[PDB]
Amino acid sequence: GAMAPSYRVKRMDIAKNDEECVVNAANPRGLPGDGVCKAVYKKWPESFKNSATPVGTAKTVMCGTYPVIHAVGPNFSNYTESEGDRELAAAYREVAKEVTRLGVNSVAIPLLSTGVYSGGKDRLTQSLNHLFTAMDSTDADVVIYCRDKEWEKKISEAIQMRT
Ligand SMILES: CNCc1cnn(-c2ccccc2)c1
Ligand SMILES: [Cl-]
Ligand SMILES: [Cl-]
Repeated sequence: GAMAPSYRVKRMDIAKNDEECVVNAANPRGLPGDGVCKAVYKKWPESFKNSATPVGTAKTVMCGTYPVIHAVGPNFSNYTESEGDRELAAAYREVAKEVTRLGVNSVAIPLLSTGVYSGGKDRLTQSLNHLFTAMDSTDADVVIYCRDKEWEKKISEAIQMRT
């Protein structure tokens, strides 16, 4: 565990993270995909051996000794708002189980289902609150990675508001 477990946010490529493991915003078939998933495939391609896993689950594959936690959020194009919300919450609970099992002191995590799986909706608050619900009982330092300048400010505000 971290001595004073924290949340932080950085605006940069999660493939350049400074944490002990990474969460991939994976597809269920273990395909290279787009966005975060394509960057993770380019940096840790060995971690896509038998990485396929259902929606709402996380599966860890080692790249050398570096753990890649493949977390499959729902594609809100295909799910109802209600069912998608349940699967998005479930994916983050499985990430917390993996982070705990691995014994890491830090984890790099993207906001699941906020990009090409968002169904064209802004899901920053929905995805972030499911992240907190899952990770708050863990003692790893959590570093959230984003792309958008306005998202960085909104994530930073949500973190600071609970300190
Ligand atoms: C990196 N993608 C996250 C993101 C940024 N912006 N939005 C967004 C904003 C308004 C309406 C729909 C979607 C999602
Ligand atoms: Cl970058
Ligand atoms: Cl996404």
